[PDB]
Amino acid sequence: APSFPFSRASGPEPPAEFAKLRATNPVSQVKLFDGSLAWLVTKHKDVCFVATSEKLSKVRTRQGFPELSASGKQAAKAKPTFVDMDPPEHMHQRSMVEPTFTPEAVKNLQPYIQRTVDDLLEQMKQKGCANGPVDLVKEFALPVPSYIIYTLLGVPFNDLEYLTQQNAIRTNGSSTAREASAANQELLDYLAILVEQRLVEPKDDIISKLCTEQVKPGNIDKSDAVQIAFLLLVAGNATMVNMIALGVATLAQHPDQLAQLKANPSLAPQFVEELCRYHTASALAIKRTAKEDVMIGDKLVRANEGIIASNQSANRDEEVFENPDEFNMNRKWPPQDPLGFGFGDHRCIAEHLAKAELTTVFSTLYQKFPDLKVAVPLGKINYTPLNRDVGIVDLPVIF
Ligand code: HEM
Repeated sequence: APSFPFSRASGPEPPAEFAKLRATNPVSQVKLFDGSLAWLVTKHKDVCFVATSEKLSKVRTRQGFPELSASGKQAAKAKPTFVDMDPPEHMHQRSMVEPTFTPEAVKNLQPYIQRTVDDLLEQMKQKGCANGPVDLVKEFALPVPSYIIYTLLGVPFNDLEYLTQQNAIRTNGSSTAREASAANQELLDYLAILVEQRLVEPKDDIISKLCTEQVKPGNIDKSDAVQIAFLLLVAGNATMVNMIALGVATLAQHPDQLAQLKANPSLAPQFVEELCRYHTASALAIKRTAKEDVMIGDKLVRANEGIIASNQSANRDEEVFENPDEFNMNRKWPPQDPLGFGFGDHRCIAEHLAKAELTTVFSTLYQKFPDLKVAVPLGKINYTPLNRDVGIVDLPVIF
């Protein structure tokens, strides 16, 4: 059994292993860092099965759970939030914060999302680049999702820049173990204060709603509110930043489609759909342990055995998406759901918000900067470690 996670073939490419597995061994065993084994699912149909099977669990205290790293095993000890819960606990807590993320709520949030993007682009414009290139990530990809989630949670405007920087340190590759944890602990400390404040004087934000609707009635306690808010912050920020960066690099990679997007920003929604399929920036979250024996394909996964379902591989499944390795914003979509945001009960709570942010970004970015260009040969782009989720660390641009 090969060691997993696999390493991406190249900077922007998915691991080479998946294609081969989908064709010759769709359901196989891989070896994890601690030597334990797990079943790796690579076909779209099987990934969907794993994501929805009631015979599988997300509880990490169950023996056999596929932890992919030393730290993962440690994190599994703390009290769990809905991300690691099975029904009915899962929705009992998730429904506590779902209102802000419904399709309707997000549609009503559009103007706010637009102004957040406009202001960041304007500040990046006046800041100019007359003395050289600027980092699109630091100046744009990072603050867009950061300010929005922080604002929705209840963070005041003046604290956004500092908190955005601290949250970045949390996952930054250059950060030392000490720097990462301190930034992490600091964010938790800040959230604790916000909860205390909103418990006293509630405002129109997520933290205040948890405080009034769950904490006060005694449904959850303060630390719970802090952890739930923390999850909403760290769960998808790094991914959002990587998706925006990856989007810009991809458009530079395919000039003709960038030409098309500029000419018709109305194509943004479909460009975002193809981007979330082509670049599956979160491919290691659909994990489970079998509660009882379950047959998947030609294999029998026995009780207490772990399973990793690659939504990244599923998104390149040639049986579902024709010419899967071709990025095409004008792609003819099949009836099957691309899985950039997972599937089933646990499907990304912020899928609609994430798409709205991305759609706003790519329907506006080139309108503001028609001549935006990556200020460095594409083959030299600084991507994330090949053994981690796909993404871009920094992206020098000129406009
Ligand atoms: C383009 C950006 C994003 C992508 C591609 C993405 C993708 C995903 C994926 C693959 C999952 C796993 C779903 C499953 O278990 O089947 C997930 C879960 C989750 N995401 Fe995101 N996400 C994004 C943005 C966000 C944002 C902005 C937030 C926060 C507001 C967020 C919050 C969460 C949470 C809390 C979960 C756990 C849901 C649950 O287990 O019930 N995501 N996301």
